[PDB]
Amino acid sequence: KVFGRCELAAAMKRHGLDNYRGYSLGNWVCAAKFESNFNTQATNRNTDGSTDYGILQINSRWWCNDGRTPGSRNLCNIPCSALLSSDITASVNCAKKIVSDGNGMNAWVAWRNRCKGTDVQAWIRGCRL
Repeated sequence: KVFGRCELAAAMKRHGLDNYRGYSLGNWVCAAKFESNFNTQATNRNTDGSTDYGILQINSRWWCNDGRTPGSRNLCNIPCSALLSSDITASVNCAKKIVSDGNGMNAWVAWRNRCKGTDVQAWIRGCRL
């Protein structure tokens, strides 16, 4: 599923991401935009042989099981395919875990490089939230 911007903002806000670990909703929308282009089905291979999955490009190195990342963990206790669903519940639950485990949203390289230090609440401007 490719979300609209406000459509994703509203879903993220319902699952409790607005201000989660102090990151305003616009941060999460911005991250999704640049990580996945709002596409739940996005996948991208990494140099170490892991893959990033879903709307927030969650890594098989640590967070989910994809069956081809030998030696990896599955800290969200899910198949990586669960992160590609039209229902973002699993991605959101796993992202909460990720953002809590030390480096905050710097875990998302596109957020660091394209959202951090920008006017991120522009990403929710116009939305009826």
